[PDB]
Amino acid sequence: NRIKGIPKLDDANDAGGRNSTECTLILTEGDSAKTLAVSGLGVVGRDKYGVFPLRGKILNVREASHKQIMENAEINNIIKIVGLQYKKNYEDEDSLKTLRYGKIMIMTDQDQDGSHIKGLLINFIHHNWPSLLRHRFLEEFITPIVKVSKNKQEMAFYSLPEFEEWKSSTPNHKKWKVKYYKGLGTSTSKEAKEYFADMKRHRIQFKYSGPEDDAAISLAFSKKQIDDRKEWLTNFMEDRRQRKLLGLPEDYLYGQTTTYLTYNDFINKELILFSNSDNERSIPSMVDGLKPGQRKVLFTCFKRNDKREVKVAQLAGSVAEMSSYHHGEMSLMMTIINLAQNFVGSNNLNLLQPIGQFGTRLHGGKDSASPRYIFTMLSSLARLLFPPKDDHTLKFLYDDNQRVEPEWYIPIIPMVLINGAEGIGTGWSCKIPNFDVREIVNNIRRLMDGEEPLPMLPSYKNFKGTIEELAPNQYVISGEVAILNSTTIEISELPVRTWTQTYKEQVLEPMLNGTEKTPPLITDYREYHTDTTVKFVVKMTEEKLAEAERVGLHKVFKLQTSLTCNSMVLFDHVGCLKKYDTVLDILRDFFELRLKYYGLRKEWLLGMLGAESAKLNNQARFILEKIDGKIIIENKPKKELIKVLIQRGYDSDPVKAWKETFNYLLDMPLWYLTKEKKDELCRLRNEKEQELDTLKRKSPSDLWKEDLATFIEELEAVEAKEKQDEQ
Amino acid sequence: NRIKGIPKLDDANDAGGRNSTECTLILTEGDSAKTLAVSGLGVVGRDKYGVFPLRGKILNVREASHKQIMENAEINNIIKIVGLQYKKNYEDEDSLKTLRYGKIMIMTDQDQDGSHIKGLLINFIHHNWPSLLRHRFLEEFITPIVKVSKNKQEMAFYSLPEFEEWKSSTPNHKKWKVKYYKGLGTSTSKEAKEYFADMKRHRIQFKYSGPEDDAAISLAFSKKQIDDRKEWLTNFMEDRRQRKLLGLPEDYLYGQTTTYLTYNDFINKELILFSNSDNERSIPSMVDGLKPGQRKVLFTCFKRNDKREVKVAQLAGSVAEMSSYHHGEMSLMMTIINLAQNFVGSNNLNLLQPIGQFGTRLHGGKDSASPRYIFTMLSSLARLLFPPKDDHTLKFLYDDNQRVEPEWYIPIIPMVLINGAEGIGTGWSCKIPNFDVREIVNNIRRLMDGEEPLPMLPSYKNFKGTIEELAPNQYVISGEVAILNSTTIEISELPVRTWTQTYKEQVLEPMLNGTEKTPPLITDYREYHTDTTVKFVVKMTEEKLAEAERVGLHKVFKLQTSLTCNSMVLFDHVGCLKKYDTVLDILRDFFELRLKYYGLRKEWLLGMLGAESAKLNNQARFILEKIDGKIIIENKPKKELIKVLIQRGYDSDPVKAWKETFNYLLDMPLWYLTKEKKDELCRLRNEKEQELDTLKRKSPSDLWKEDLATFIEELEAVEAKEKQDEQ
DNA sequence: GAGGATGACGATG
DNA sequence: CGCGCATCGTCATCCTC
DNA sequence: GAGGATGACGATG
DNA sequence: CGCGCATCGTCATCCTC
Ligand SMILES: [Mg+2]
Ligand SMILES: [Mg+2]
Ligand SMILES: [Mg+2]
Ligand SMILES: [Mg+2]
Repeated sequence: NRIKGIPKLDDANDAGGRNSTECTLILTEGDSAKTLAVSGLGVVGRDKYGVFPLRGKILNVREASHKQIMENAEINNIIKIVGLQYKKNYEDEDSLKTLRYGKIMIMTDQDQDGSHIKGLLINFIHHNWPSLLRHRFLEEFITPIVKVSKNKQEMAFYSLPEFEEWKSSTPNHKKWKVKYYKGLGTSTSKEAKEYFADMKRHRIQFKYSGPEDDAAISLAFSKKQIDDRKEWLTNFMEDRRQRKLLGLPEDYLYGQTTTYLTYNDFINKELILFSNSDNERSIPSMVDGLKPGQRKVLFTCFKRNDKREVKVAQLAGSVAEMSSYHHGEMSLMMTIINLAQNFVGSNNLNLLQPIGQFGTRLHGGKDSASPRYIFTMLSSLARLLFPPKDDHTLKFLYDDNQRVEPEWYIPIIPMVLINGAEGIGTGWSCKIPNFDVREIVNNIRRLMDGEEPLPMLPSYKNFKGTIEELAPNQYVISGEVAILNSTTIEISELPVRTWTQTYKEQVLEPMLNGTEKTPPLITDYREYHTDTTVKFVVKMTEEKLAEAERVGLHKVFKLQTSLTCNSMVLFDHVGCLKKYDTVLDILRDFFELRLKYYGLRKEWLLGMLGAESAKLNNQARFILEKIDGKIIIENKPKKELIKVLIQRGYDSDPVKAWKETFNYLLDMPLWYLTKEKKDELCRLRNEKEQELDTLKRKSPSDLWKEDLATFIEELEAVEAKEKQDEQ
Repeated sequence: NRIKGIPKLDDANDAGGRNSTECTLILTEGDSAKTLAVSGLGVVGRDKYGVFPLRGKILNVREASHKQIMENAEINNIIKIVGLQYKKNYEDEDSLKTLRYGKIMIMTDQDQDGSHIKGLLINFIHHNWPSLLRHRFLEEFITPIVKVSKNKQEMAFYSLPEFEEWKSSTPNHKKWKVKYYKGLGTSTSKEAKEYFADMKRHRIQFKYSGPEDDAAISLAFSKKQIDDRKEWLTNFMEDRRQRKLLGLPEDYLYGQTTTYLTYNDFINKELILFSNSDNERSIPSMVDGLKPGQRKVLFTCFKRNDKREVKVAQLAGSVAEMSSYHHGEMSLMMTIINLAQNFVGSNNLNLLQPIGQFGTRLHGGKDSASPRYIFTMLSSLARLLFPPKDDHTLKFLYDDNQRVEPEWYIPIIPMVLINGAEGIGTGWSCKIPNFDVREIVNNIRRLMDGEEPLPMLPSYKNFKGTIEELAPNQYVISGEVAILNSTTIEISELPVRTWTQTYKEQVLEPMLNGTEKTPPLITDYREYHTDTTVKFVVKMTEEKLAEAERVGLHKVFKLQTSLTCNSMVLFDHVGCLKKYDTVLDILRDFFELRLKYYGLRKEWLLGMLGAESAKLNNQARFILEKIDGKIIIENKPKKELIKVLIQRGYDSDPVKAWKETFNYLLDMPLWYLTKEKKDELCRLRNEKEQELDTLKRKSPSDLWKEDLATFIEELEAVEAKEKQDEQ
């Protein structure tokens, strides 16, 4: 038996015929993986091993429409390759002997998405044929995530925690050469043959040992066990949190050569990791409202003062480098474009400037130009909102061995609620609308003043239509429509997230030329739009128009978008995921944290100015001794210098200690060691002490006011400029 | 009349009905362009202007199969939008009044490809309806290529030569801010509205003024007038060459606001530019065998010593930056992967190392992994082949204001013939096979020695089959096939450029399951390949096998690839395009140029060592005067120093002049100004003079020998290592 | 058989 | 994750007459 | 009417 | 130059019963 449908199958010469139950199918993610397996099969052979590449994220068959399952080419391909039959139940040897292959070995990069791909496969097979899992039908081939070699002494690590542990355990680091393998494409064909040489260390057969697996699998992919996953993940986050505090290491898989892994083990030990990571990359943080990647871009932009405009692609490059971002430059540029966008319904306050074409309301930012043709920059408001001073309090992460972005940035206003937040993870989702900046300021000012905050209603920059609140967390958005004549009507605005094109297609054209079931509603329509505004003109029949009116134009022309924010799930500064029942809830938490961090900033300010005036004190003494002739140790032997210093009592350069030593002293008279200079210097030290005095006068809740004032003045400027430009 | 097929058409509200002959269609390259036009149409209106985006390189309808013309969705879309009918001839007002639009305005980036897109359109309309061109049916909207602004004083330039001329003409440069617009996506919507404001400066209607245009157009796109283009372009290259020598400027279009342009003007002034550029980017240079982009990557790699491996994507980044490469990072990475490839039939000598998966013989380098997962580096042989010393003689280009790669690199062996060369341009093509490196060396050694070169036969690294020469420039390549049994046969090797997959599909599977017309030839086949080698095993009928043998296995199993190199068109060091009738021809030209450049290198060596020993001479005098007490001007007033120096006669630091001043003198005694140091120094100067003496002993044709010897030793090493690794 | 359609090859849209 | 369209010149086939 | 299919939204393969 | 597949959780419709 030979398959002749799909050319991408390098079937096992023996598979299909006799002994087929002893042939395995390597399923690989991507084509290159397939090729790597092939490079590997030069060792084990081509009779008992076939190779086939998976496209990407396999379908979730557990809860998918029969149509979707059928239309799905890949699943069909797999069935065709293995000789599976949905209807047939494989509980018997005859059923087994039917299959063209004996086992299926899945190989994916030692990356969490990989765990996800494995999962989806297991879910597939499980949903479609419970019995097979028991039979030891599925196998996993694993390749090291990291390699450390030194002097022809190679050490391979298949877990990041395992490697971290090796580093924690063993000294003399910085001696070994370390290289990361973030994708099967990274390891050479040699390395591949080598892998396949040590087969036992890379082969992990999946063992069904009890019913827990059936539950565990369903826990992972059943579309009715969301809450189960919410708990399942909250547990994870919690155990993790507790492990962190205690300073305990976390347990890792694949530590040594382990023969088999239970489906339950896989799910709860490996798959859950992915899920949490998905969450971490999908759902933003209440503090900055930014997802890691966005935060990496922003951090990057901050890292370079970069006053001149920069080519997006280039910036993306530098970001990939500086921000130690590992998920490619495409997503990154996309992220940058997202950050820079400022069309109606997108961002109320864009941090990055769109110097060129970054997509319009026509196509929902999709119509944007090539990253290599467009330029960006930080907007003036950007650093105002993220004070240059605050980042002394931010905890910066050193993952990948390199200093990168913090865990969150501390904005003077809650950014989450001004640019909203949209995310899809595992067991969780996020939807937060935009809110007017002024109102935010006001409520922060109001709350700071010592008064309860005013209720806030979703606001979208440059949006003309109206937003009503039918209920708590339930709103309805309506675009503007005017009745010109009994023969003509005018659509001035559309609801948010309604794109001119999408509308033209989905709503108008169908009304223009009615479908088999219903007749046309309109006779013709003209459109005089722009990139920034919309304007349809629809001609109808006086009757049909009358009926439309009687029913409601906003309802007829689907100019009313309703949305309920019952999902507002965000990350706590501690890193835990909380779901916010109100906007004000968030606003409160933010206010609190921000205030505190103003406190800390103050402390930091006290630190600097103190180290300064103190350095000026130790500087001050030397001049007095020399001027006052109470100490003449100039040019005296260097040891005598130190000795006298330690005995004189005065401390060493304060600033170095503060950041965490005789340089200030070392500095020679240099034709400036006059008393009068002391007269100049005294002003400098006294000025430090005084600045501090004014600083002490300022309360944490008071500097905030300044920050806000500055922001607003700039803001007003910006808006003016923009409005004029529009004109 | 309204179009309801394609949603991407933003038809002109008036177009289709009455006055339609006054509505124009903006055809834009890319979607973003469309969007930009839209941003622009907020000024001119939506009644008389429709917008539709072109996919890319429009079809050449002049010589295309009816099937291709029909199947072609875009052309059909255009016809559907405008209301054209192939059969109908539009010579009459009634024919005109039929069309949904009056005029068609094409807008593309002020880039040569743009000129190409315009061309293809004109060709389309011309081929399909000669009459229309006369009617002033087609219009072009043009946007500045570069903008220079300073103090709210904007100046826009629509030609690169025009800008260059502005720079040549007007002083105080480096005062103005300059920004390049390499794509319509670069200019904002504001800038768009502004463009459309000054309509007359951007609108250029195409004027048919005589029959020359009909010839000129056909000259551009007729698939039977290749030679005509060869001449047409040789003229260009020549006029250009003459203009260059004389130091005359070149004439540019769009200089000022010019109302209309003749099709002949367009073709011969604008389109030809593109064609030559296509040639320049398509066809390599005989000297290095590298195309610009490749040369930019290589130059980049050379620019950074870069001993540690670098992530392809990253390298690509740095290349885009340093090499001032403007055509994106995709093509660039692809280029890098190409350079680094080393599978059978690819590169005999890969300059870059494939640290990871860069594609195999399975899929012709196509199966390669993601640029972000793979790493590269310069191979050890790489700089040996491009001596670090030679690049002092190379002319480096400063285009885009930044120092970039040279025009060619000077290899110790002709690289063109070792890695071959493949290109497709306009009016020209290029095909050069690979040749064995040793043989190259030998023939260079042989030619250098003073003897005529041995004939050379195409050689492909690690290729096992055989290459025969049926005639001059005509070869046939045969893979290895052995007859195991009367029931089994073995395919050991395939011809070059025959990929395991492509073969499996195109040749074997059809033989396995015969088509409606013919029956199967084989009963079954097994495959035990690797990434580096191929091995099929085919089972047949004794009869069918016998017949196959009687006919010839190599012929039956299409294991014989024939190829004729009658096209070997390359760029001369002067930059002109020459077609080489033999390989040896090339080899000769190369040898000559290389030798000469060894000469020059020698001269450069004389320059350096001379400036050195001379600097040591002027250094030497000072010590003698001080030691000899014939000059005691130490610490003497600085002017007296200079005065005495100029009067003493001895020259200033030679090295600075050589590159194209009292620093060597300035350097203080510093506790080393002893005579004995003079004793040490004298050895240093004498050593310079002696090194030179040995250098003079060496002839240009003699150092080459050294270079070659070094290369070979490394080469042998490399090959050994590789072979062992393979083992 | 001859003659016209075809397709890979590579840097581009 | 995957896929396809196009130009432009050779050159070797494959297919229809 | 209700109930199950559907699809956008966004960072990923 | 263009296009599409998939996961994962809400949430508002659209469609079939
Ligand atoms: Mg991966
Ligand atoms: Mg372009
Ligand atoms: Mg062709
Ligand atoms: Mg769904």
